[PDB]
Amino acid sequence: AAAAQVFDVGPRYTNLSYIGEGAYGMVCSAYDNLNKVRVAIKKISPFEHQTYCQRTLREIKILLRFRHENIIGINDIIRAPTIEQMKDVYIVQDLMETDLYKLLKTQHLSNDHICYFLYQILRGLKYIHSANVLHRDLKPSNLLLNTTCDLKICDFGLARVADPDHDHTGFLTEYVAERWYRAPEIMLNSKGYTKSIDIWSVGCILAEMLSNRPIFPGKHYLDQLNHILGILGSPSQEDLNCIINLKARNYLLSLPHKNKVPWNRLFPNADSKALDLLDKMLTFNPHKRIEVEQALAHPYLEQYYDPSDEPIAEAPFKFDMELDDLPKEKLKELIFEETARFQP
Ligand SMILES: Nc1ncnc2c1ncn2[C@@H]1O[C@H](COP(=O)(O)OP(=O)(O)NP(=O)(O)O)[C@@H](O)[C@H]1O
Repeated sequence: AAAAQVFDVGPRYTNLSYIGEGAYGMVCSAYDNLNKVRVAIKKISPFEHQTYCQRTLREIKILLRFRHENIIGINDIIRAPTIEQMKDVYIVQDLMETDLYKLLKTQHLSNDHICYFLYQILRGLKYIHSANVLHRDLKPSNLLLNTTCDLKICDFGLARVADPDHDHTGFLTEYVAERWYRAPEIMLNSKGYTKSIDIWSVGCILAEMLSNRPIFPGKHYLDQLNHILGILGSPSQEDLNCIINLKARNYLLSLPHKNKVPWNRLFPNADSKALDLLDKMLTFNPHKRIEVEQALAHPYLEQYYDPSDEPIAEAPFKFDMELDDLPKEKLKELIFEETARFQP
């Protein structure tokens, strides 16, 4: 077994090079001795933990169903031929040279790159939302790029089927997705079961592409709201009237008045069309927040916008995957069945 621990991707995939740690394993580039191209392989070792099996199954089911230029595909899956022998799963993907997080740490983006990246993020997100799926973890590290600036959305581990009828919850309800890209309603009254939570995350990414730093870098759950409201200012009476939960409403009413900080103050060299779209994506009230199809049609993106070339999903997910309380053993059996089509 080739080692890097065991990275047992058989004879086909050779010349392994450690390109990071992952969720439930490590990631390597490798030479595909068949297709004579380098590839990424993610070793996943999740069968110990019911949570790890849930995220692994959800991610495999979604990425096998999706087919889109701006969403990472699965080219291959390597696992043992029997459930008993299966400890690790290896997911083979196109090799991408970098990610937007690594890029923002090191590179000034031109207005043309910001425009093109945002276009490709929304084009992929249109397809995801069209499939009745919410990503729920959009952040720079989950946007891969290659040397010609092609962008692919990855990491569907926290993705869910949209369920707006069941989105409402209490104040300060605990959440999983990265704090800095969390929509204000998450801290207030939302489980994050609506498409508007992804649009908030995209708006945070846009702001981060304009400055190379996170726009709302909260140090904890409730500091996150301090940050958002320091820029958007105090929510309007109308926007408060949409929050019926007394704990969330009275919290907001307890805060001192703050006027909006205008985007042109924060980003004085930004394209004014970019700031108009940013404003529409970072709307406090999720009911007023721009939707993915309206974002694509915004004047900022007019050099790229072509809805005939922005495909939607053939086969939407109609109901959620009832993985909530399956024994890890049933989830290992579902992962086994979902990966069967790659077996010789
Ligand atoms: N197809 C790919 N090509 C190249 N690098 C990749 C690829 N997929 C993931 N990576 C790298 O592996 C890590 C990201 O893994 P990803 O598939 O986004 O899931 P994750 O569980 O979010 N991983 P991470 O948070 O980075 O530890 C980062 O080091 C990426 O830059």
